[PDB]
Amino acid sequence: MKIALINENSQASKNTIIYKELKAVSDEKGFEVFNYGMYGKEEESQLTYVQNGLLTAILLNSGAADFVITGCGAGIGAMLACNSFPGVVCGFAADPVDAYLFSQVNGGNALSLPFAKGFGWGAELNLRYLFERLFEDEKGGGYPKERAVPEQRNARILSEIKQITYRDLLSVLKEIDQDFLKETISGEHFQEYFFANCQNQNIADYLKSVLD
Amino acid sequence: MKIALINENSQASKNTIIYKELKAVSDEKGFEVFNYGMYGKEEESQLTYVQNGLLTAILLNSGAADFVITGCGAGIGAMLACNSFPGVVCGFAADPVDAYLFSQVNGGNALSLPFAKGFGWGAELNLRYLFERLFEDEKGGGYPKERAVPEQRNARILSEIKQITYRDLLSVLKEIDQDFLKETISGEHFQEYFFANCQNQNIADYLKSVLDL
Amino acid sequence: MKIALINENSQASKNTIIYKELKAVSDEKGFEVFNYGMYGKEEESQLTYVQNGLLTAILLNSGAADFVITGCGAGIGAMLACNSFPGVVCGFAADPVDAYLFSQVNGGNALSLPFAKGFGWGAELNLRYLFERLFEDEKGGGYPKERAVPEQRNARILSEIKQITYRDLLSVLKEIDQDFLKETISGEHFQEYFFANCQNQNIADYLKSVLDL
Amino acid sequence: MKIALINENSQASKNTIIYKELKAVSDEKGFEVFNYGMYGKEEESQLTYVQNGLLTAILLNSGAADFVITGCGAGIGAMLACNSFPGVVCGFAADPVDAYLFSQVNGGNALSLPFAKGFGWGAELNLRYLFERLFEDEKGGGYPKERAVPEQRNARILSEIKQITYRDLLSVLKEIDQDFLKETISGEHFQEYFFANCQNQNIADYLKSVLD
Repeated sequence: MKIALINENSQASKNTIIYKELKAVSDEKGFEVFNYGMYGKEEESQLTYVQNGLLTAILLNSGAADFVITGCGAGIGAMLACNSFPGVVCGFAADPVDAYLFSQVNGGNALSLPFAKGFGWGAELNLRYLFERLFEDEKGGGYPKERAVPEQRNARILSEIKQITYRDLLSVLKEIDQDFLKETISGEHFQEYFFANCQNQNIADYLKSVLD
Repeated sequence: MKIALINENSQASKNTIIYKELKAVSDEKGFEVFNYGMYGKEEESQLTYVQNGLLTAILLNSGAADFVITGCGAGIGAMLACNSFPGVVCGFAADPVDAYLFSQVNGGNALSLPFAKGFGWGAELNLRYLFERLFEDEKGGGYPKERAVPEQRNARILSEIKQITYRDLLSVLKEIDQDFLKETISGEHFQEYFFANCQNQNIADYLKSVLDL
Repeated sequence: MKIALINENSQASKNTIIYKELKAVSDEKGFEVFNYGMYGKEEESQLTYVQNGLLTAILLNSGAADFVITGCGAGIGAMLACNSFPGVVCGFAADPVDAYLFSQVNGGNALSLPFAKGFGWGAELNLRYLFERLFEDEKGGGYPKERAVPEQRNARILSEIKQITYRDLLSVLKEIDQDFLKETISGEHFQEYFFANCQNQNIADYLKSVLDL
Repeated sequence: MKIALINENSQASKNTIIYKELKAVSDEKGFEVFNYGMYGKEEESQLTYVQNGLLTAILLNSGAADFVITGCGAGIGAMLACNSFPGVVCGFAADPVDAYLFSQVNGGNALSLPFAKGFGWGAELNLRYLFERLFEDEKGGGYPKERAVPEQRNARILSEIKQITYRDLLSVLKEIDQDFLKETISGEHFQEYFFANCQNQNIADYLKSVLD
């Protein structure tokens, strides 16, 4: 499993804290983790929570990541942005139970977290704990076993609906503001991490044209 | 201001509890509440959290409701479904601060709530409290107050993105499974509440054909 | 009704934030607030969460305060210390429902709050909200309303038990370390607020001797 | 380590749920667990949250248990009762971070939990998680390492204060309402669990006189 972390500008100062706990859990489970930033450095490439959504969509649809951790001050903004794109099912979580339930009931491929609201003393413990529960069992197993069938059926039906409600992703990439897109993919490690792990040749080709 | 309440099957038994608090807050504020069910009534028309999303999209895009309260066991399913349609900005709230921040930071038109996870003693008080905070101040004012401009800008940019990413709702209604759509709008009070409050004649006309006049 | 606010050293920087919200709620309700610090003032007299407990006991038993708001990083330390003295019933609250339930189920005279754990964006809103719910209804009314009698009975039985389990406060004040006690009452405004509001002359007389008149 | 579970009447119906998760964590860690009830059975011996406090005090002061898990609807009542007796330091916890912080910052010997407020779907997951974090590290280690010294010093000072503020426990047992005391120790398994694990001969002797 490949996991990506994405931070926007308001919470960039917490990227090191967040990645430390995410990497700890990933290392133990033998997953691969990629820190796409923001990193909390002066003069670095900037992302808004809206751009977090676009980047999340790019990473997941290309196969460069299997799961994306992101968020913002209260976590709702990033959630809304992520869920504005095809091929993204982005939850919200505040505690470890939330994370386990997201994994088993929804089985999505992204999670948006609050990095300011409720984020104080011991917040990094909460991060470690929720990451552990998020990846405790294989996703989409249902909770409890008695409600597993309707939960999984509903998740499938949702996926089918999303095939109808969203426009083609590459079409979206071509039609959105190109300066907005260029900035979203201007991170110091984007090219290194993305093109090495991208499985979607069509997305790769277009982003290459945007970059050179 | 017209508020719609929508429950799916697993939490239908809590519809009366939720409605009581939503109605209390709305009456104090002079808002209208339309309870679209489910009602926790034996043999009633059924909704899944996915159908909650579709119904939410129909009510908001048509103008039949200005705000939608919905949810499910943990609240995430309904959030995911609501946000899969154009014209819907659906948050999540576990406490009253969450609801206030949603109103100020995001300024959306729907909120999905957990009706089972964390729902015990005083959960009805939490509902009342969060409904109060949700409608305490004019939406979109920003928090922290100093982050108002970038928050307002980002919410606008989000809308710009959504204009590109979603297909037109009317096309969606024609492309989705029609039995699924018909069930979604088969509630006992749907026709009464919807057609009296709908502001979009194109959506109204299409749904009439789905229901066979 | 007189409310005292007490902060220890680790959360002293948040005293102004907490006071702002407590004062706002108290002003609306017509309550008096006495900020006993710590204030987040360089070189000020220091309190640990243990001393918060002792000060809370002094203020409540003397009648100088009717209710005490205190806390620490996670709120548990101060709770443990407050509840180690007679005449103190100190709850804990993380959200506004917690505060309402404390008022109705326990009907205590102190509340310890987490000022660091979970304390981020909107935490000052949570404070305001919980203070409002804490003083919303007459204390001890019970929740659920049907559990009022056994809750009221159990609270009374708890008091009966405490009459047996604790030593007299005046004896405690004489037996504890006197430097520790003196520091606890060395705040810049302690003498002003305490002696003007104290209703127990025996406690007043003893503390005067500790402070050397 | 010996862990005891105590439930009062309002939450007795959840004893099986609570004990299942507590036993799971105890079994994994090789601790010993004792279910003192209430068990949620018809016509069983009854406990109020106040009696939970007295029983907690008896178990901890006698050495029959090293740690006590208890609670009530909102958890505050049981906390107040437990902290009304010498030799008991009873925390409160709502989430797993709370439990870890209680262990490291306070290092007490009892924890009171809410079994009704916030106790819904997935509540048993929260119980398992918080029990795991409660016993993750040896108690009183401090959090973070930078605040460990003042935290541990303050916990010691609190213990010293408690030596002064509380009356002698055996004196308390003799002076409280004896019907109240008798009921508190009338549970079906009390004699079996208590006298086998009691290290305080003076408490054992007096309770024997109360029972026969």
